[PDB]
Amino acid sequence: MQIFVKTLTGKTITLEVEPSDTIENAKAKIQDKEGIPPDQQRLIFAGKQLEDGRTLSDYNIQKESTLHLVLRLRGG
Repeated sequence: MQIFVKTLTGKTITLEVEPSDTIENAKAKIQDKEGIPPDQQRLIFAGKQLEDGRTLSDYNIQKESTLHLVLRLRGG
């Protein structure tokens, strides 16, 4: 399986995940691919602003799903 991640530049990235690993791995993967830190990277797939303790994985993300990559706080 695999998931798609869309950025603010349009370029879509392909991320591979499994129903056993946490979205944490996906975030780290994108960081090593784009060089963006986890602090300036936010994966959205249903909005949910400031959750009480829920995670993106709790949404049971499906395959071939479009993920929204948001950038919080820029350096340049």
